[PDB]
Amino acid sequence: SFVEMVDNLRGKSGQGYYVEMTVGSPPQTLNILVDTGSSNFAVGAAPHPFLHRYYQRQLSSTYRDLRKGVYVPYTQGKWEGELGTDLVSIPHGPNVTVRANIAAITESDKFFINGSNWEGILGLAYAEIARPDDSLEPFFDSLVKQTHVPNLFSLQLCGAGVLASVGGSMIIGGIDHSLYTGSLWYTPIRREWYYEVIIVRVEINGQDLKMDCKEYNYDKSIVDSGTTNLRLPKKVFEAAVKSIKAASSTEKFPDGFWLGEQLVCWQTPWNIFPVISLYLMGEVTNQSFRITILPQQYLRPVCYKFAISQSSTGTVMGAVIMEGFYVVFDRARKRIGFAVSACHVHDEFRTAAVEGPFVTLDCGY
Ligand SMILES: N#CCCCOc1ccc(-c2ccc(-c3ccccc3Cl)n2Cc2cccc(N)n2)cc1
Repeated sequence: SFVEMVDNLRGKSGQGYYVEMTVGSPPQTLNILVDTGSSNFAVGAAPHPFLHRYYQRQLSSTYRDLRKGVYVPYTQGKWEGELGTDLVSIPHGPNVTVRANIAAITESDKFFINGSNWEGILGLAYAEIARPDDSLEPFFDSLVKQTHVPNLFSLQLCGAGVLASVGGSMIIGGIDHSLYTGSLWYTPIRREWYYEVIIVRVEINGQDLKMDCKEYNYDKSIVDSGTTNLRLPKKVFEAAVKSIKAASSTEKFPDGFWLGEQLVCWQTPWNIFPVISLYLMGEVTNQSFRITILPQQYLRPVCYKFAISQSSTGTVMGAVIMEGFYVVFDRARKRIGFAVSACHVHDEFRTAAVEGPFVTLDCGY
């Protein structure tokens, strides 16, 4: 039942959302980061200072070694592991068990987060970006292939409303209508590697940034639950900040705040910060729809930090964006739906919105 999947996500603010999963036989309980921005099922499988729990293959009667290694560097650090398969369940997702690939992380540099309370990552994106390569079938592909679970999942990330605790839901195999109000709007998945989408227009408080839309998707825009911030290409970030500074000129903040480095505290003038509208390409060529997020989303609690940051790898619509909405990763129809979340945080003057269509008279990069 979808009812039993509601609120199956937890996390700490800025440290991601995780779902409880079991691996192996007997079931080994682990908390797993729900990550639409990667495609590996990778779980700590060796002691680590930040890990209080980890996957123990030798305890699993159903573990099978793939006698294949996997190495994953990424500037900041890395993770390295040994590939195998084992039985996997999501106790509060579908009532099914799946033999999925597992990267048992045996060593990692700056991968695990201190106090996040998750022990692995569930990469929900496509095989194309899986490590070591696209032959390593991602978890969700195995799930759909092995079970009758419909090729669709939906994320309701609720945020907050010690680091603040966040809740949410991952509904696998369907759409839970009680999770959103109003209309579900779909934007095409441009390509099945990341959950790549097209942003055709953005405005800060109704004011168009007036950029060639290729700038919004340079070199790509993705929907990524494994990123906390709204990340924007340099040129768009600067214009966004400039425009947000202007609209909130009353009250001045250190540029260290706009840089997302330091917090700023009251004991909050929301109305001073503008709403941000992302226009996503519609299923119909020249149509688009906007998702409008409040400062309650792009100012996350710490006291808040500016949760909009610069990117050199294109737009990242992270949790900051997703927390306003019910997001449907309709993989069967290669599209992503956005609807106002039943849980999104808003005051008595503004509210996160999903509105369309908007029509125009080439945005992919
Ligand atoms: N939310 C939030 C905030 C908490 C951040 O939590 C984390 C903790 C760790 C990682 C991570 C380290 C290395 C990889 C990786 C790199 C390449 C291939 C496969 C993988 Cl697994 N990842 C996955 C990854 C990276 C970058 C973006 C996305 N979306 N996912 C990500 C987020």
